Amino acid sequence: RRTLWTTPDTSPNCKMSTEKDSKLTLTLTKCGSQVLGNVSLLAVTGEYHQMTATTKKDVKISLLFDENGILLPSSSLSKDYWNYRSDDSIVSQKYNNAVPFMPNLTAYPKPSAQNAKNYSRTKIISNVYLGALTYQPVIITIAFNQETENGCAYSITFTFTWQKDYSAQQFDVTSFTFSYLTQ
Amino acid sequence: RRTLWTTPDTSPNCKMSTEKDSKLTLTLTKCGSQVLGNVSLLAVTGEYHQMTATTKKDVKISLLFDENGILLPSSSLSKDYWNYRSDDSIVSQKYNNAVPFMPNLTAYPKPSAQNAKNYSRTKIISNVYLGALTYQPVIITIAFNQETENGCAYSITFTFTWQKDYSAQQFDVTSFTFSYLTQ
Amino acid sequence: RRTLWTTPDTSPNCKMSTEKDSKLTLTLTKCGSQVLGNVSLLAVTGEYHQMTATTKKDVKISLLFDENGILLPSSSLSKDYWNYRSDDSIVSQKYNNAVPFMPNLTAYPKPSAQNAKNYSRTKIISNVYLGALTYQPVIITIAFNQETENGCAYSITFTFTWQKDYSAQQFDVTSFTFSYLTQ
Ligand SMILES: N[C@@H](CCC(=O)O)C(=O)O
Ligand SMILES: N[C@@H](CCC(=O)O)C(=O)O
Ligand SMILES: N[C@@H](CCC(=O)O)C(=O)O
Repeated sequence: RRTLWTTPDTSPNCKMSTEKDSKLTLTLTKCGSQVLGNVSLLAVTGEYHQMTATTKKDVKISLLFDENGILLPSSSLSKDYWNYRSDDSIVSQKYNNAVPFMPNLTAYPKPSAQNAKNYSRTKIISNVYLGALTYQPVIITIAFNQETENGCAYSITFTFTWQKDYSAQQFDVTSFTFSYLTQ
Repeated sequence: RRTLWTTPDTSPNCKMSTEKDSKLTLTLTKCGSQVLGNVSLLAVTGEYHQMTATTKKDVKISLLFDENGILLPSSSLSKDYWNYRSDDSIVSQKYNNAVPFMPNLTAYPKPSAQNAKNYSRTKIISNVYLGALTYQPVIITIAFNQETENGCAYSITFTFTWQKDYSAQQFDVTSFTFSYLTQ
Repeated sequence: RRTLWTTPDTSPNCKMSTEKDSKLTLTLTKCGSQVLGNVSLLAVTGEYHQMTATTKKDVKISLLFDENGILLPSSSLSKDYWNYRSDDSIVSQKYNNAVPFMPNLTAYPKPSAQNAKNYSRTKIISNVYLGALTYQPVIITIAFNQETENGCAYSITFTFTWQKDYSAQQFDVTSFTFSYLTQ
């Protein structure tokens, strides 16, 4: 099976501010030596559902994986909601190896004492758009294997950062396509 | 067969202003649960071939599909010009099911009375560049399943929108890569 | 075999200013009628390793290919460092046909006397980010089949161009994903 995903529904699965306040829509499709990824994020409740002038314009969604490529429970994304695809849902077996979906550790090494700043290639940076409004850019930073916490073997994080005042709006962004080299 | 396309030639196939004034180059390659898409647009004749100060800085190219995934004749793209790949041309059979290329209706639901504003994930927004000149951004908005007209089951639309004055120039943009979840 | 790459290590393989001053990380994965590509560039030594106020804010990395799809020795990328994937390295056979990885000559024709300016679809233009810092955009231009020198049959070039003063910094950019139609 060649896709890992959250499912495409809008049932909350993720933490932006508080637990299960948001829907991360994420699909990872294996394409040989790369995964083709597609991501977006919606705030369903809580502060990011109706932002204020003081809301933090920087949200990080962390997916931490063990050595089998299985999501760790300390991730921002709930495990209930994350598995191999089956129709528009997921497979019933909870604990399925997924090393071939993990980001390559040579391309994207964990940070170390060896070399201070890590390679910029460990990140993808671009813009997505809040509310699908062209005048409302939000910077998406995708980082590969740059987390060490909770004993993780691999990581994929999605950070959204912006400068303009989006108060009174619901955080919701356009979809973003990306790829990365696999283990 | 795993690619639907316009063919890569420059024979006009599309309407920007008037019928068959432009070449839409579009390739959809099936990659499991995603299509990998690649698009660009060129004006061959008519107003967008030599824009004026009053030309509309907003062009929408609509591909409408029936429940079989087959292009409807009311689309901006001519059907003559759109089919499964065979060499650098298309297959001879005109009417081939293509549901596995269609955008997923759970990820990208049609608009309804149920929920006012639709999910931003139904769109991709980025920049492409007019004339391949780095100082001439044009915003591309790709939208999935957001059309209802003509009884369509699915839709993919490409809107190009800009602010700067590109008068006297030919509309022609750099290629854009994207993906989406499939039915 | 469905991936051509540089390998994901940081051993210098490329010329920005002087020979083997930099690491081009490039992976081309065949996906039917498209290649899914992923690129980034790091300066390891020389001027781009510690830029000055006079360093040229325009670097072109040229991959030139023969009619078999094999890299020509006059390319910016060293051939030693470029082959079909095998684990995290490359296959031992040096000279492997790769026409199915080459950019389509109908979609991306070489430049000619026939039609002055070439089609903008021959290029992809976007931003990547120096040092993975969101305030440091660098424009990446990918061009397909636009070189004629050294008798090349095909070409893929990566040009990085910028305006801001990045003096004292090491040239290093975030990863960029793209696709193109294949021969
Ligand atoms: N890196 C994979 C093998 C290559 C791949 O599946 O992409 C593994 O370590 O299991
Ligand atoms: N959604 C497809 C099945 C899954 C796929 O082909 O991507 C169908 O409805 O026919
Ligand atoms: N263009 C290929 C055939 C199609 C493909 O492999 O993508 C060739 O000329 O050998």
